[PDB]
Amino acid sequence: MEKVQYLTRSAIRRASTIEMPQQARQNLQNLFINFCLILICLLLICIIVMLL
Amino acid sequence: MEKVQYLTRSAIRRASTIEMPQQARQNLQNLFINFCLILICLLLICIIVMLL
Amino acid sequence: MEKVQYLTRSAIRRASTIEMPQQARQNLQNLFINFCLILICLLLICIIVMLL
Amino acid sequence: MEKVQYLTRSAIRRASTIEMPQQARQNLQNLFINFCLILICLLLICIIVMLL
Amino acid sequence: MEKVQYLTRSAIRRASTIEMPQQARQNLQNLFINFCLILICLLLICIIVMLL
Repeated sequence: MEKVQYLTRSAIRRASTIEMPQQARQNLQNLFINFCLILICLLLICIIVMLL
Repeated sequence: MEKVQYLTRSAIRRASTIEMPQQARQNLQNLFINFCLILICLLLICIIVMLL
Repeated sequence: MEKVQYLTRSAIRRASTIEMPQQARQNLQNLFINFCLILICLLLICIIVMLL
Repeated sequence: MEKVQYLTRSAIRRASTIEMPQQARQNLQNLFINFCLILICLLLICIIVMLL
Repeated sequence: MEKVQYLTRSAIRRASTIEMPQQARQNLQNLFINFCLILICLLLICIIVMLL
């Protein structure tokens, strides 16, 4: 129980996410669009591999 | 009638959309471009499934 | 002639385009990239239909 | 020689590129990303023509 | 050893990366998104070449 509580606290303690302050929504856009494009890039590679 | 009016008010009351103030059009861009990229990603998956 | 002049003025009067001031080039980017994506999204659908 | 020098000066004089000041890297992003998207759109049309 | 240390220092000395200050995360987005799109464009060309 206390171990779980500490584990949860430890997990949160371990967890950390940081982005630009002024350019926050810019960073969020980098985080979103690149992730999508990167997924597509990787997908196209699979399309290319299959096609090959 | 009054029920409909209240329902409309309740619907509006329930409705809520929020984005970054300074980075508003950035957030709108995140909202627009990611949605379109995400659609392409999903549509590439359809192509991939159909290819497979 | 005067009718054409008024028509031109009327057309200009009817014409109106507005975007965010501070986030102008952001809005222009939304206007440009989404249009390109959205076109491709629609063009992927054409490929999907043709694939189907 | 002097003609070439003047021609170089004239070429530079003719040459002119302008983008938003505050939204410079935004404009550069519009310039880069849209160009690449536009290329993909055109290249999808080539795929579509070839699909048909 | 000292040569390696100097080489490391020289490598760092040679190494240099610069982007817009205010439009930093914008520049990082240009750096990320264009790189992905450019890769996709190049990968579409591969698809086009194969298809042809």
